[PDB]
Amino acid sequence: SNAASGTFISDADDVVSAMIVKMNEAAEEDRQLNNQKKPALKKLTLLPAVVMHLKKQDLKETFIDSGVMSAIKEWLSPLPDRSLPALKIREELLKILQELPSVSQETLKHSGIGRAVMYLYKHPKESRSNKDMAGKLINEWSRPIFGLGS
Repeated sequence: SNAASGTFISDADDVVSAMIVKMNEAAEEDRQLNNQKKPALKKLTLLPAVVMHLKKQDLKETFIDSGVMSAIKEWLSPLPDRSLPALKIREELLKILQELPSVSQETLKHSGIGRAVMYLYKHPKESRSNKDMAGKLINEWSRPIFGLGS
């Protein structure tokens, strides 16, 4: 056993990093499941499990640095079948993306999360309610303000 004698944050960081990893593994597993034409739902079984961890706004720093934005981006990414069973999962994930504090625009750009959101936002099969939060995200993740407006 140990006690605090300086920074005690360690166990929490390992868990956040492991969560990013598990999200990635579930995203890759869905690719393999699809390769065998079996139902791919690993992101779905892991959905309530990630939400419990993703809501740890206290650990915002580790989540952003470990690249949760990249793992969420792959969860939004569907199989080559173009069906989007990820819809049920995205209902929670979109919200979590708006709970982020001051993630740099560079992170959104590098992870490609903005592109993943835009893909679904412009997707013709998608519902208005889910698109609203997708549109909000594109707005709050730096409006491009080209000009000719108020």
